[PDB]
Amino acid sequence: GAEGFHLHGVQENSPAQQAGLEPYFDFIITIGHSRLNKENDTLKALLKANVEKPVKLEVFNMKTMRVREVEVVPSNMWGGQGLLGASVRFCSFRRASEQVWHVLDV
Repeated sequence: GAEGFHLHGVQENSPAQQAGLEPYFDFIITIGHSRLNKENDTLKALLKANVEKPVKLEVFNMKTMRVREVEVVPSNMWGGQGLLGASVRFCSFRRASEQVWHVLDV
């Protein structure tokens, strides 16, 4: 049901990595006072708006099944691509959960 931005990969030395974002088990649901429950450019916009500035995310961890507040500093100077330094996909929580549940090593 409840929609958000599934985290897909965290570039090295990123603002994402420095804040402790988990490449697949974290689900971003808030930035500032903006609930990320619609597929628009709100995430990008508020990252842009808060460049080199501390901004609070709410993030749902799929191992521990609960929400924390992560402080991130979006930035240009870290070296790689993007202000956060992470890949994300907008989806229902249901879909992001099932795509991490039953992975198999072979």
